[PDB]
Amino acid sequence: KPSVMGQTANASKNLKKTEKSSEEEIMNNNISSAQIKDNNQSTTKDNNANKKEGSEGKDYFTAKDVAIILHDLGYVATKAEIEQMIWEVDENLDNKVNSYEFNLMYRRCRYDKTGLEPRNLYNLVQFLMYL
Repeated sequence: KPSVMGQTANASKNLKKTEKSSEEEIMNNNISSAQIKDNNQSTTKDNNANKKEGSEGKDYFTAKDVAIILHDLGYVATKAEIEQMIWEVDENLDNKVNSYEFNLMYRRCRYDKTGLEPRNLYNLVQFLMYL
């Protein structure tokens, strides 16, 4: 169920955000929230993220690796759109994806109030942790 799952999470979010709107229809901040967000045994996520994405292993992650992972997943690698998947969460330096940036994104998207932040890149992290 490789593509249909990225479609599930998508459609669930599409309904979730409609209900989030319904809620209002009826009736150092970054780090201070990061530290408290989920601190589960993320050695699974770290070892898995390096095992599936981190090839060279120097705190650096590009679009070529995500493109080849997408193609290996039997997915139709859109030639240039994967750049947006790399970019949507890049906040310090455009074309800089650090392991610390994985921590920040993973964590802000894992434990938060609403979500909606990208809803579209860490779905792949959810997939790799899923299988």
